[PDB]
Amino acid sequence: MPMQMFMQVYDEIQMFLLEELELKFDMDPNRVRYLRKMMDTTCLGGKYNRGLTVIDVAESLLSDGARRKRVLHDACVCGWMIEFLQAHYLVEDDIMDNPDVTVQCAINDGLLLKSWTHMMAMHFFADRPFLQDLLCRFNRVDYTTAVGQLYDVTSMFDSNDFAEFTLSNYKRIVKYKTAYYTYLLPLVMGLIVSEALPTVDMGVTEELAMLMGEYFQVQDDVMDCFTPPERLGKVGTDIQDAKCSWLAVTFLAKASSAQVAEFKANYGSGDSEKVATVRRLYEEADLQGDYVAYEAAVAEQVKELIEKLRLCSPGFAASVETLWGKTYK
Amino acid sequence: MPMQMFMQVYDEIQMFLLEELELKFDMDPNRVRYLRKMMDTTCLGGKYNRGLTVIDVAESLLSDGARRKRVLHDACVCGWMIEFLQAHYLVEDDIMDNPDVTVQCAINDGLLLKSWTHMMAMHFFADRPFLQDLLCRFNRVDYTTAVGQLYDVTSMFDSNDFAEFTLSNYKRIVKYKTAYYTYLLPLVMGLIVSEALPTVDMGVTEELAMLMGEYFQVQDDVMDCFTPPERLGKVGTDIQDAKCSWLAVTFLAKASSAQVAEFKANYGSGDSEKVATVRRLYEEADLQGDYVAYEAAVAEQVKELIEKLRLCSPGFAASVETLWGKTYK
Ligand SMILES: O=C(O)Cc1csc2ccc(Cl)cc12
Ligand SMILES: O=C(O)Cc1csc2ccc(Cl)cc12
Repeated sequence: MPMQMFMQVYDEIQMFLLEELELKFDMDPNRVRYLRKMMDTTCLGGKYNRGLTVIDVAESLLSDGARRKRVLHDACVCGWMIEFLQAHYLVEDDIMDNPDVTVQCAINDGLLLKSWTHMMAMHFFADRPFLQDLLCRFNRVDYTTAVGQLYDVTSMFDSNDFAEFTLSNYKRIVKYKTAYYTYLLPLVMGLIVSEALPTVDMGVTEELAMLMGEYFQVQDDVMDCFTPPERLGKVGTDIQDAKCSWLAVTFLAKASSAQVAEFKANYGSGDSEKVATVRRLYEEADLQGDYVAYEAAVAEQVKELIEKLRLCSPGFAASVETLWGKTYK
Repeated sequence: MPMQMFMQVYDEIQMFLLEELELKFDMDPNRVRYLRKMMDTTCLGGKYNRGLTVIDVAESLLSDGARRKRVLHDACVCGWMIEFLQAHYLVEDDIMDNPDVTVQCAINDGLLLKSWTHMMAMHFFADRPFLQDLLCRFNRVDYTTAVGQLYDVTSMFDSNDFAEFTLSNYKRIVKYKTAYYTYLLPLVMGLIVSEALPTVDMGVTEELAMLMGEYFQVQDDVMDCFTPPERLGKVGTDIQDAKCSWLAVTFLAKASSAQVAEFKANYGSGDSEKVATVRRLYEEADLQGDYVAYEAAVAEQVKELIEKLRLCSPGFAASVETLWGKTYK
């Protein structure tokens, strides 16, 4: 039922958006069909982890028949707002590595996907008292993500270098770039639609979102480097891109002067042998052993904070538990 | 006083945004100074026609000393919201024609400039009852502009060609791509802050914005083709880019079969002689003569609609008159 409901609401949102363009924005059929296809290509095909989390939080916060169906429908629209926001970031990422009409159309896609999050909210929640708070929290999270993208993209530089290759800075990147929109926003949106936002300790929730985000990114960084492309589903480029990865920051705290010198001379290069030298350094430093322990300690902290949350918000803690299970898998 | 006030409020908005990043978003000084410079580079140096229009509308809608200073301050924040929105579109346009950290930073700039319009509104208008309506009208205008950009960029194609080279389609492009954010939005924002939105006939106002936008774009299209780069302040590329320009649509309605064939074989090419052949065709078709008459007829329509607006909204009509004078110049 969650996925079937989420897909039914997608059809409803899509039809509203496309009919609105046709009827109110003077759009010709050819462009309407082009936007239908673009929306499908960018918004469908994923696991819908962010979107489905909104639904799971709302269902749990049942602790009137008209109120239930409304809360679940609202959870679905909120879920598609995040899925469209994710679709917008991925398009922006695709421009970041690609009279060129394809580049013009990609920038346009980026702008429409973001505008669509506002359009679907302004319509489906038009009479809801939470509309203003929802829009403000969503916009603030969107800004946070762009800020996180700045921290990430400039980690190996000085915007106006391994100085920012620290665990505390790695955590700042993860929090802003990933954790706020991937873990915190779905949880918060599920709380907003349920009208149960002040009934939860936001501090413990924020802390949980940051911890789950960190667990996910450390695993993502390790997989980027060691999981082969056929198993990973993409080509891992963190070494070549000189990313501030969990592997790089952990390696620098335990490598010798000569090993650090060897790491510095081989990091951030496309050359196959330099990338392999970095992989060799990570392996020889027993980073895979340190990976297991780091993740286990984060897992212990997550498991503990859910209990503190369950003391005042029991239903919410079970939805945070399922969100965690999706990450820990 | 308007420009001095507008610049004073810029310093105030900038300081709030940058202090917020430092204090609430964990930003390091190096990145704060980098964003201060980027904000200055992208947001300052223009004529501030959109921003100053908001101020001019609010001053006029004076037909309590605490209310005046608030309305004028609000007009300034709204003006900077549009100037930042304009800055965001220009950055997006710069990406449209340019491990590349400059492209990553340009995309990031685009995203921050837009997010800043929301951040400054959410702060300065936090307790205002118009905040929700202002955000919704601004977001709807932003979407309209992205839609207009789609109509523009794909005018010479079929997104899934001279069929869309018509006066009615030219007007659809101008309305969505330019008129809504350049002429309608500054007028509407000046009305919102003054709490005088329902006291005006929106139909006549929308019609005026569309007409002024059209007058401006026809002149812009003619200047792009005939005004030399040292006088224009840029290199005119409409012919090379095969734009749906006022010159192209007017030429196609009056050219002979052989001349249309000659236009079709030479339009949309970078080759210097093909561009010159297009310029020769426009000249020989007496498009400069038709330009004068087209603009004069639009001017007559503008002058007439301001009178209808003055019947119910006198102060507003004088601000629409000054906005027109800035375009007619
Ligand atoms: O869905 C994604 O894009 C990434 C992802 C992989 S496991 C997991 C668990 C929870 C959330 Cl919110 C996201 C993810
Ligand atoms: O300011 C710009 O970017 C373009 C422009 C030139 S004359 C004029 C008059 C009114 C408005 Cl709103 C804009 C313009």
